[PDB]
Parts: sequence; structure tokens; C-alpha cells
Amino acid sequence: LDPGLQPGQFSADEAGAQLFAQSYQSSAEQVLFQSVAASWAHDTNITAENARRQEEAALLSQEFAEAWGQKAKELYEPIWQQFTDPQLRRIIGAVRTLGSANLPLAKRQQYNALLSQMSRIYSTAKVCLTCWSLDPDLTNILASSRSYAMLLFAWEGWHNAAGIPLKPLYEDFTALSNEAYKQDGFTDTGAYWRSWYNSPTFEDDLEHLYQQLEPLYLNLHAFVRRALHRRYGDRYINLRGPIPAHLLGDMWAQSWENIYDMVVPFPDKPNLDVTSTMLQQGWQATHMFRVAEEFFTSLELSPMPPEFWEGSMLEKPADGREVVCHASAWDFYNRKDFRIKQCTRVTMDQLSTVHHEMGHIQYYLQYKDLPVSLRRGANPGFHEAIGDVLALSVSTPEHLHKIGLLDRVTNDTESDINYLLKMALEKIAFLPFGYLVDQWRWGVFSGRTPPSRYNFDWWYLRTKYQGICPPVTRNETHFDAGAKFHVPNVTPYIRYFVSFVLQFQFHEALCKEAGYEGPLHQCDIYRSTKAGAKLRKVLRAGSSRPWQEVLKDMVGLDALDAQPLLKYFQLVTQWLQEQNQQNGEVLGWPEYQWHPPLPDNYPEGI
Ligand SMILES: *[C@@H]1O[C@H](CO[C@@H]2O[C@@H](C)[C@@H](O)[C@@H](O)[C@@H]2O)[C@@H](O[C@@H]2O[C@H](CO)[C@@H](O[C@@H]3O[C@H](CO)[C@@H](O)[C@H](O)[C@@H]3O)[C@H](O)[C@H]2NC(C)=O)[C@H](O)[C@H]1NC(C)=O
Ligand SMILES: Cc1ccc([C@H]2CC[C@@H](C(=O)O)N2C(=O)CN[C@@H](CCc2ccccc2)C(=O)O)cc1
Ligand SMILES: *[C@@H]1O[C@H](CO)[C@@H](O[C@@H]2O[C@H](CO)[C@@H](O)[C@H](O)[C@H]2NC(C)=O)[C@H](O)[C@H]1NC(C)=O
Ligand SMILES: *[C@@H]1O[C@H](CO[C@@H]2O[C@@H](C)[C@@H](O)[C@@H](O)[C@@H]2O)[C@@H](O)[C@H](O)[C@H]1NC(C)=O
Ligand SMILES: [Cl-]
Ligand SMILES: [Mg+2]
Ligand SMILES: [Zn+2]
Repeated sequence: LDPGLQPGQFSADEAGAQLFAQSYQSSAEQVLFQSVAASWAHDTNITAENARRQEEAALLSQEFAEAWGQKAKELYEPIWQQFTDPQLRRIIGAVRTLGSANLPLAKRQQYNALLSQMSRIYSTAKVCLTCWSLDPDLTNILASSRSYAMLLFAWEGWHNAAGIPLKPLYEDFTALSNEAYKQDGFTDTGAYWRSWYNSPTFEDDLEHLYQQLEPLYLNLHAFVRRALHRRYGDRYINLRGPIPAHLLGDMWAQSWENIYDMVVPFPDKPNLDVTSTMLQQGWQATHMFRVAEEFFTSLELSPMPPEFWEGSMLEKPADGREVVCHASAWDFYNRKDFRIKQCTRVTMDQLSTVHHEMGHIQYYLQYKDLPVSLRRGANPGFHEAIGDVLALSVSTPEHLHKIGLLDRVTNDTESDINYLLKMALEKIAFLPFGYLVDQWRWGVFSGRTPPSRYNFDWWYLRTKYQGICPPVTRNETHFDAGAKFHVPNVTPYIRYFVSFVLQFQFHEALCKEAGYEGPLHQCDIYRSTKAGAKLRKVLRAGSSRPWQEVLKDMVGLDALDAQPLLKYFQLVTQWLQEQNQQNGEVLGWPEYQWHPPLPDNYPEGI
């Protein structure tokens, strides 16, 4: 560790802890920048040399974290919890969490190499027939193809190509991660991840939320299953069993927006999937980001700085260079460089992804002047909700008309059901998946799910919550959890379940602040500087204050609450209930053992 980055001496009191955090801040930004920069160089250009530089940068970050983390303990272990400054407590509490820096050098290098290799495997995996990449090739097949056998080839090809080689690495990562955080006092890594929500009843609170939401999913599921049955037939769709996991428009069946055309209740109304209009009009990635930016500035939030436009990767490179295509938003911790890395495609759902990622950036811009340790969301779910809240306004037929994507504008009950059904395919359908992913990982980290049950327990949860089944037989050689980005990239997932609930609480509060007095699902906060000011207060707080208090200041309640989401979807919740009853649907999937047969000539005819 360079001398300038090493901790000096500070008094063993709160006045020295303050000077300690100031000196930490000075060197942490440099260490974070070199680490983020090296990660950027690798993720925008996957080479072996760039992976080596990233592992060396990660090793330096661990060296920094060890020195300052061990100094923080040395000086402040028994007095930091009593400091009068609540932000200083949060800073000290963060610095003294060493994580992977607890591992001995050899195991630090193992750990860093595992993260690098898992990242490379996921983002370079391909399905060969010439070969297809996940983004865009297989993504487009899952989204547009309606051939049961073709969707099967892409689904099976991807899960096999990405998951199988990851499993031995993921086992090793899990053990090292647990070893590291056990030295921080946590029973396992999952316990550390859950501690970010500072709620002793976190898992019970989540279970109570899902109990309120599950009936909406069950009715959406039964309605969609009927629509798929009408297209694929009784051989491939069981009206009393789980839906084959490759037929819902998305590689992970986590968003069903892509099958909207098969489920739209009233096709004679305006087409709310504006993808075809974006293409007809010649939209490109840069247009999508500028339209997103202008919504932010309409609220008097910040535009994207020049450093963002000059540094970001907004399309997949056409030099064929290997990149991490999964969309992400980057804080370089130098208060100047902020970037998005996205292999953007011209679709409506990608426009929503752009808003999601730009919401991450807006957070970074608003709290860039806080101490590095507090440059986070009030909790991780806050960070995930910002852009989605704006996208809720953008997707309204009224707003789409304003930006030229929906010429016809209608306000009738049928159009409302169409819109709420489309929104349910994006938001309700995701809820079981957003909930189950970290249930699986918490069980892996705790040891309830050993490697011998990785896939068994994954598909138990997928069926239990999503009511889907794999369309080909799986076994424990397969590692289908590993075929989902966040698992090999070690990104927690419960934040997305939290965000999908939270964003409707935000939406309701900002709509009220904007002076809107109509149906919640028709609210558009576009150009509301009052709504912008309320949102800005959240963003500028970072993690400096307990999220429960930040939430109460914003929405008037100190807890996650499903009522705004239920209120938003009320009309289609009632409509789906009635339709499924009239159609004599079985809610749920009582034939839980059912899997579809293989196509006659599979995979010969692809
Ligand atoms: C789409 O249309 C709905 C429904 O409009 C209402 O019902 C129709 C059958 C007609 O009779 C309309 O004349 C009638 O407004 C609109 O929702 C309605 O918006 C108005 C405000 O624009 C709401 O009235 C306000 O209500 C608050 C109390 O909540 C009062 O303080 C105000 O003084 C004002 O009266 C009305 O409650 C609301 N109705 C519902 C069911 O929410 C909606 O605005 C419209 N949307 C678009 C995008 O055009
Ligand atoms: C339209 C739309 C909106 C939002 C998403 C979000 C929610 C679902 C989840 C998913 O698609 O499963 N999702 C992402 O994954 C996005 N991308 C990660 C990247 C997080 C990351 C952290 C650290 C390092 C690298 C990446 C991020 O922005 O939160 C999807 C689609
Ligand atoms: C991808 O990364 C490699 C580094 O691993 C880059 O290769 C360097 O390119 C510069 C030219 O600007 C040369 O001077 C270096 O000698 C190269 N280094 C190595 C190890 O080959 C490459 O330029 C990157 N590609 C892009 C498009 O940025
Ligand atoms: C696991 O699965 C591997 C390949 O998948 C198999 O392919 C088709 C033909 C069916 O046999 C299906 O049931 C299988 O999933 C096999 O190579 C492997 O031997 C299977 N079992 C084990 C223990 O690895
Ligand atoms: Cl999280
Ligand atoms: Mg789509
Ligand atoms: Zn996000």
C-alpha cells in the first residue's frame, strides 16, 4: 500500500474518528477509482490482460480495506457505537467491515480470480448451431420467436452453456465468501447482505408482503397460461400445471412484456407496445438516453454530465470486442466520472431499462459530495426504484403521446385494462422471481442448499413461486441459477423485490406532490418541479440516515407497504379475477410434477 494511502495515527475518540474518516475519504476515492476504472476496462473489453489488471486493483482495494479496517478496530472498536455523530457511526461501521479483506493473501487472490472467471464465463458464453450470444441473439429469440422448438433450443442452449461451467467456481466462491464475512461476525454472507436493511424482521416482513401480492400473480399466471394454451395447444401447455419456462418472452420468465400481443384483452385499442413505432421512427440508443435525460431535467434534476456522454458505452461494440452487455450504471467515486454500460436495443422495454440505469446515475450525481461510505441508497431497494418510478410516468399512454410514440389517445375502461395488463406483465410477473432468487442464495450461503442440491432447490423455488417448469429435464450437472447474471456476478437480488413494491409507494407520493388528482395509473409527473424536489431530497440523503426515516419523510410511512401497488392495479386485479372465474380456470398449478414433452424431432430441425 502506497504510503500516501496508509492510515496515520488518530485519537481513540470521536474527534479522532472524524479526522480518521476525513483522511480515509481522501485515499478511498483514489483506491475506489482505480478499482472501478480497472473493472470498467475489463467489462468494456474482456481480455485476459484486463482481468489481470482488475484483480491487481481488487487486491489493492483489499489491502487498503485491511489497513484502514484494522486501524478502525484498533482505535474505535468499543466506542464507535456510542458516537454522537450518526453519520460518523455509519462511516466507521462501514470501514470496519473488512469482507474479503479478512481472507489471507492467497485466498484473496483465489477469491478475486473466481469473481473474474465467473464474470468472463457468463458474459462470453455462446450457443452454437456460427454461434449466438445472449445479447442480442438469444434475447431476441426468447422475445419474438413463437416456435416451441426454437425457444427450447435457445433456452436449453443458454442454460447449459452458462450454468454448467460455473458450478465448481460458484461452490468455491461461496465457501471463501462465507469464510471472509464470518470474520466480520456474520453467520454467513447472506446474513451480511440482509443486514443492509437494518430490520430484525426482514424475512418475515417480506413474506407478509408476498402474501398480499401472490393472488395478483396467480390470476395473471392463469390468464396468461390460457392465452399460451390457445397458441401452443394441450400438448405443450397444461392448464393445471406450471408454464414451460421458455414461453414467456424472457430467458428467465421474469418479465412477460414480450408476450403482450398474445394476451392483450382488447386489440382494437391503441397498441401500447411502441417498439414498432420506435423502429419505424428510427430511434437509436442515443435518442433513448436523451429522452430519458430530458425527463430528469423536466423535474429540475441534473442532466447527464459531459463525462457521461464521452465515457459511456451505450451500444454493443461492432469491432466484435467482448463486453459485459448486462446493463449497469457506474460511479467512479471521483465526483466527476459517471457512466452507463449497456448493449442497448431499440425496444420499449429497453427504454425502461435506460430509465432504470439513469436513475442509478441521478442518485450518484445527487450524493457525490457525501463521504464515500454514504454514497449509497438509503437501502439497496431505493437505488433500484428511482428510474423505475420515472418510467411509470413515461409508459402512460398520455406521456407516450407527448413524446410522439402513440398518436391515438383514448380514456376508456378497455384501454385502461390493456394498459394495466401490460404493466402487470412487467411488474406483477416479476414479483415471484424478485423474491425467490435470494431465497435460493441465502440457502446456499447458510448451507441449507449444498452443491448437491443447487438445481433441485433452484427449481423447487421456481415452481413454488413462479409456477414454471423447465422444458427439458434437468439434473445436478446443470446449474441453472448460474445462467442468471446476478449469481456469477455476485449481485444481490432482494433489492429488486423491495424496489418493485417501493416504486409504487414513491409513485403515489410524487403524484400527490405533483397535484395530480386522477387514477394513480394515469399519473405523469413529467415537468413537476415539486415532485422533483421531493425526489431530490431522497437522492441527496444517500445512506446518511436510516431508510425508514427517509421513507417516512417522502411517503408518510416508515415501512414497505403493498397498498400503493394494489391500488395502482386495482382495476385489472378485479378484471383478471372475473375473467378467470368465467373461464373456469384453476388458479395455481396443482399438477406440480408436469413437464412438457420434447418436440418430435428435437433438436434436429433447428
Ligand atoms: C380519464 O378519465 C377518468 C374518469 O373521468 C371521470 O369519469 C368519466 C366517466 C367522466 O364522467 C369524466 O367527466 C370524469 O372526470 C379521469 O379520472 C378523474 O379525474 C378527475 C380530475 O381530472 C377526478 O376529479 C377530481 O377529483 C378530486 C378528488 O379526488 C377533486 O378534488 C377534484 O376537484 C376533481 O373533481 C376524478 O375523481 C377522476 N376519476 C377517477 C375514477 O379517478 C382521468 O383523469 C382521465 N385521465 C386522462 C389521462 O384523461
Ligand atoms: C426494464 C428493466 C428495468 C430494471 C431491470 C432490473 C430489475 C430486474 C433486474 C434484472 O434484469 O434481472 N435488473 C437488472 O439486472 C438491471 N441491471 C442491474 C445491474 C446491477 C449490477 C451491479 C453490480 C455490477 C454489475 C451490475 C441494475 O442496474 O440493477 C431490468 C429491466
Ligand atoms: C482492449 O484491451 C487491450 C488491453 O488488454 C488493449 O490493447 C492495447 O492497445 C493499445 C493501443 O491503444 C496498445 O498500445 C497496447 O499495447 C495494447 N495492450 C495489449 C496488452 O494488447 C486494446 O486496445 C483494447 N481495445 C479497445 C478497443 O479499447
Ligand atoms: C444430466 O444431463 C446430462 C445431459 O442432459 C440429458 O439429456 C437428455 C438426452 C436426457 O437424458 C435428460 O434427461 C438429461 O438431462 C447427461 O449427460 C448426464 O448424464 C445427466 N446426469 C448426470 C448425473 O450428469
Ligand atoms: Cl440487496
Ligand atoms: Mg419487448
Ligand atoms: Zn439497478
